[PDB]
Amino acid sequence: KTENLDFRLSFNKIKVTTDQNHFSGGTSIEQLKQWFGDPNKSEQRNAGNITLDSYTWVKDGAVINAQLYKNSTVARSISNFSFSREAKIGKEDYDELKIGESYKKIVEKLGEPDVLSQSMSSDKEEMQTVWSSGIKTKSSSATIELYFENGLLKNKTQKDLE
Repeated sequence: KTENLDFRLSFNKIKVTTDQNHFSGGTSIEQLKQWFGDPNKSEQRNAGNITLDSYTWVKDGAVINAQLYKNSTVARSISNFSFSREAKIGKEDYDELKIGESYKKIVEKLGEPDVLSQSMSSDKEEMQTVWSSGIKTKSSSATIELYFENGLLKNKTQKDLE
């Protein structure tokens, strides 16, 4: 049984805009508050004439952040969370991951990463993902971290798996 599971799963409801022209259609603050209640912290992040509204929620040490441009999410992250789940990912599954492989395909194969951070700009989208559970190996401490660009695998790393 995974503690804090609902907080993690609600994180999947947060959508980063895919509109590289005008950044529309990302999750709004009204939606975030429906799911998570009032944020623990918020701040306006200014750079030149671009302003993002950054909001952070904390629950049992897990931290969710969302950054919104004109009330549309452009970046999101969760930290300090792990699932309690069956060990299914082995060294062979890791070895099979190929540069250019889609995030969608990889989640079908490995299950959802424990934590991730995702952002976009008009030029590119990126995502960093960590699996800290669901790994079948000698060491209890094993992790897999995958970097994605534009929805596709760009780099893979592992600790204590092979």
